[PDB]
Amino acid sequence: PVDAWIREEVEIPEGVEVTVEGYKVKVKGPKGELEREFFWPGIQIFTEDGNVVIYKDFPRRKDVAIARTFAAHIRNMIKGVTEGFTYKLKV
RNA sequence: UUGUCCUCCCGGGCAUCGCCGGGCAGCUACGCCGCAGCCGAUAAGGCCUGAAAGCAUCUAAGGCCGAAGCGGCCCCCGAA
Repeated sequence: PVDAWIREEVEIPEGVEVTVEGYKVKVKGPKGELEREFFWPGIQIFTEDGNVVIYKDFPRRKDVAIARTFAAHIRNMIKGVTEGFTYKLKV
């Protein structure tokens, strides 16, 4: 164990709604709605106040990496449902 | 058609089917007819998202494509 516990928080903007039904996180916003299944043994995802919390007790290196990856993915979901993503290519 | 025998003529036996030329049915090949490129997952390899490691990163979790090779379509045997 690298720490007693790991807690990661993702802020929820006013226009964004986030729900957690088990291991599946659903993010709904003005521009659409997405759902993704974030699973990893011992990692719990829930909501507190205006934040999404990814929490685990006595995490290891891989556990910390997975938690940070999940936080990044959820933040990407929020950004996509808020403003969206644009990619550019040139011929 | 050659030698010989049945006396000669017709018609026959033997000589590798006596030897020689042609030969339908049958069997044959030297002859003739038939033999799919589509889907699914992958190896090597090419990428997307993403942290550990506030950045970067195809990889750790996750996703896409990708071989005459693997599974099926197909052919043959198949109620002990």
